[PDB]
Amino acid sequence: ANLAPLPPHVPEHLVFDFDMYNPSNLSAGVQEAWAVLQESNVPDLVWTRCNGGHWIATRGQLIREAYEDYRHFSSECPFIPREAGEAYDFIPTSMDPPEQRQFRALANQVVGMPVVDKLENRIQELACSLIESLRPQGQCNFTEDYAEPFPIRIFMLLAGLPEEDIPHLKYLTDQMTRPDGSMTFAEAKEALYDYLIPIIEQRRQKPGTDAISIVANGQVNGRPITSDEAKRMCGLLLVGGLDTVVNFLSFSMEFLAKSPEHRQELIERPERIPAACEELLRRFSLVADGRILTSDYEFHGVQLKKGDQILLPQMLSGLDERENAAPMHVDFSRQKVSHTTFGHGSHLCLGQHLARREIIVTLKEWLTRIPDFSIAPGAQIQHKSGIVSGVQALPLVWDPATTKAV
Ligand code: DRB
Ligand code: HEM
Repeated sequence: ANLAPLPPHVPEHLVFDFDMYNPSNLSAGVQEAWAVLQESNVPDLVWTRCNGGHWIATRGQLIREAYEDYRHFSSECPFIPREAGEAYDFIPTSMDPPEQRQFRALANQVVGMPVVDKLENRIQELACSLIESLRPQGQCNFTEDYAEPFPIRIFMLLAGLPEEDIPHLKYLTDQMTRPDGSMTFAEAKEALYDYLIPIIEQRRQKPGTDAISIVANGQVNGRPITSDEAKRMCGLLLVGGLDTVVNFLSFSMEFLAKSPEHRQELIERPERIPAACEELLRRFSLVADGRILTSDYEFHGVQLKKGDQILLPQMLSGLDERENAAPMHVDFSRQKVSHTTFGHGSHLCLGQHLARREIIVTLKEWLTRIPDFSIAPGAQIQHKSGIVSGVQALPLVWDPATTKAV
């Protein structure tokens, strides 16, 4: 079963053995599988003995509160189990303010709204190229053919890196979250650093207007950013916008493929696309990381112990029936779409603006060229669960005669 012995300070009545890496009824959909944590018989805050043992906040109120309170809930160990969150070094994911603030401001210079607005049409040009290449085929595995190539190519654009480096960079990042065995996490991480360091050092001396140049020439605490800090920052800027976007776009397209009326709504009402993007972000939320207790702390009537890890599923806030009525229903016209899909608090996703642009551009450009599409006949879509939950594959089909080259 792989259950760790219940710590003495944890009450038995709060035990609920949820496995974030293999939840029951995953076949019903990953968001639905996690939603079991919100059924009436489950407390607001529970302890699971799976994956080493850890707390799980199941309601939006608690999830938000914990993310706001970095003093008690530290990012030093954000992953479960502990012997993975202690190893990882990317900046500034494992830092708490004030330390985190300096690096966060610098990162915002490369992915902030001003930059996203400026690269807006370049992202569109990339989406159109990928979609046009698939259009005549009448079929594709959305995840492999569009979802994966899109974000990585956008990173190359952002970081001013050559297209020829994509296959290798993609492989290195793939090994960090989906290893085939050729490389350990440390080896993949170091391989990434071996690639980034030379570029960082060269652009420190002869800078451009790209993301790496900006980070390399950044300042931290009155002095210049070190090579170690720069590579760790660039590393997160790379990995942060890959799996999240790949899987999110896949969840969204899976829904649209199965929902003809929703596709038509966006075709007839293009102005609703941004709102649709927000509603999809709520319904198909997919991240679930955590924090570690800095000291003994009583939280909502529960005794938390220093060193205890707590999973705070960003995914769950928007699915909470206390926040949004009929949470499993996708309604593009909701007046108030509440969610913490991009996180909450000091670590709120720095790439949130880039992500929304990628989503909106994908939706508009795909529906413009391929308005009518469906899940391939006989195909059964499978999901996966973890820190970033997702879709294994998404075989889509369409009649080329119903499409149009634009
Ligand atoms: C290669 C790899 C990774 C890996 C992880 C990684 C993490 C995650 C921590 C390290 C991952 C780091 C991600 C880096 C990228 C990144 O930072 N993205 C960012 C970005 C996007 C979101 C949001 C924020 C911005 C923060 C972050 C996430 C957590 C657990 N394990 Ru699992 N694991 C971990 C350590 C030691 C052994 C081990 C095993 C052993 C056997 C079988 C499984 N595992 N493992 C794998 C699949 C399913 C279950 C599973 C378990 C289950 C229980 C116990 C161990 N293992 N494992 C294995 C290989
Ligand atoms: C749909 C897509 C995305 C989702 C759902 C998502 C979600 C998240 C979440 C939940 C966090 C905070 C985690 C925590 O509090 O520990 C986060 C952090 C971050 N994300 Fe994203 N993200 C997305 C896209 C992107 C993109 C496109 C980039 C581009 C580089 C990116 C860069 C980052 C960075 C650098 C951080 C760290 C912020 C900090 O620690 O201060 N993300 N993201």
